[PDB]
Amino acid sequence: AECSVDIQGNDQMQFNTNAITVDKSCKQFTVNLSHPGNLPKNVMGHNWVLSTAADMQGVVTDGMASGLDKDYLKPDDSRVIAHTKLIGSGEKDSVTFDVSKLKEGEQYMFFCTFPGHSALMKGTLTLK
Amino acid sequence: AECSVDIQGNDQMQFNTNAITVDKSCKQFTVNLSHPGNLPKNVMGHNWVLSTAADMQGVVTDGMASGLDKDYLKPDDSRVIAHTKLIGSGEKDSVTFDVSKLKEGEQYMFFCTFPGHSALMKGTLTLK
Amino acid sequence: AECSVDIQGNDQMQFNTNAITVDKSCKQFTVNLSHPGNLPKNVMGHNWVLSTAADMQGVVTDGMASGLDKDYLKPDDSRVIAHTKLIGSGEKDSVTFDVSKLKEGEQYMFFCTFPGHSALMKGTLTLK
Amino acid sequence: AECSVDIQGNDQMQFNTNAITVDKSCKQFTVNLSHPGNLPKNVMGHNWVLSTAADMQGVVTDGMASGLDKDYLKPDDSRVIAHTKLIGSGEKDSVTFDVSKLKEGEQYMFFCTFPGHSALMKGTLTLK
Ligand SMILES: [Cu+2]
Ligand SMILES: [Cu+2]
Ligand SMILES: [Cu+2]
Ligand SMILES: [Cu+2]
Repeated sequence: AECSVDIQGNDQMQFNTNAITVDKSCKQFTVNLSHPGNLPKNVMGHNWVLSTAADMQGVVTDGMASGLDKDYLKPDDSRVIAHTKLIGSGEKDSVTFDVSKLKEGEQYMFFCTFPGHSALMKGTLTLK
Repeated sequence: AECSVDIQGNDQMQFNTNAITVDKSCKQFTVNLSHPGNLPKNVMGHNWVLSTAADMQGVVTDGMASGLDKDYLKPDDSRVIAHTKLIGSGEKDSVTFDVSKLKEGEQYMFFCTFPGHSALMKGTLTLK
Repeated sequence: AECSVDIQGNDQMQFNTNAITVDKSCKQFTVNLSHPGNLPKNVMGHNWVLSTAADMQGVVTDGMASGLDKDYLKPDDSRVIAHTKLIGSGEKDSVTFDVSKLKEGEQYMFFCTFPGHSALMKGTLTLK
Repeated sequence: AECSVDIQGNDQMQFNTNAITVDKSCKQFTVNLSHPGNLPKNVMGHNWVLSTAADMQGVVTDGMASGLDKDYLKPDDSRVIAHTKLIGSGEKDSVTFDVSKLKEGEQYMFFCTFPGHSALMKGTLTLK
């Protein structure tokens, strides 16, 4: 903890948390994502992507259209504040982003953009 | 035919389609919604609401807040392009709207605003 | 219609129906499955598999263990009343089964066995 | 904590955990469910129900058909190992059950039976 959180995406298309809080004193924040399941990336890949709650749907829709090879994210999507790579069973990836990119009193969402996963794999992030 | 679509929302909280293409030649377009289930409106009510993808989240959140009596939609919400009433088991409702309200290049989303249903009851609509 | 149904599974990991009624006057019933999406079989393949509600979990878990080469279905699983092949984008398949293999008073479920899909891709089949 | 777990069901149809482990040395185990949301029971009611993974579908289908007044659970359902009542905003309920009712090498699932919630509100319970 302290300017970091560890999150897991499993073979049941679930993240193990629905809410992340970022302490306003952190200059940067790190998310460390792992996949504890046994299914591969092409079947059950997960990423953790952060955007405003208003932008989540356009990011998910354009992410599906970019496809597989682009980790289901539009290249240089300006609405994505930070994201990991798409990972499979046994893998891990971290992303560190500057907390100054987040406003107090704005709602943010984290989600996975693998096709169909965002319906269940999503949660809120808020500054504290 | 052609400028209309029949959509069902059932007791599994799912629509029977997640993509609607509106033909550029239609002067108007009709959505015919029915609820083939057995559950009452106060527990599994569904409506079909249209907005841009960017506005979806605000419409769902203010909708949730307006309550069952307002069909979970903010009264006179300017972000709502077109909508049906909230219907329960065995009911039907239709909405016809002007296609000039849509423009090519914009991403639209249709969804249900009953609390929690948009997680699964959502789809894209595009003018082609 | 009546002694056959057309079903589709899409890129949003959803079937277009979650309840099928088989008329007792049908001696045989045909299910025609299509995949109207763009994702390939190994990422978003779908099949239509029928069993009793009590055997669905067993069929899904062992199906998952059999892998893609087995269309995610255990070879000669006796709990499966009928099934299609696993199809990907733009493919289709059909299966016909005898209605006397069904009895009134028993709960049946149709579902997809591609890993993770059964949570949303499932529905009831009832003999009426 | 020791032989007990605290779990929350929110307005986004999410449990705050998706995996419960019960230690074999516990003579009994307690689940304390709360609803930190603002939506009422008819809209977003949640309960915690435990059965084998095999029986979950039967419990969910029959639960749906029992009605709001029956807390969407079939009265005296033999397949339910333990359950809470259906609670709404600001409510709380607990269930303590005998760990002798669980056997090793059997898969258990906990889920909510409010219509449409089990697709998202479900997790595994394991005896170690
Ligand atoms: Cu994912
Ligand atoms: Cu709805
Ligand atoms: Cu599938
Ligand atoms: Cu619930």
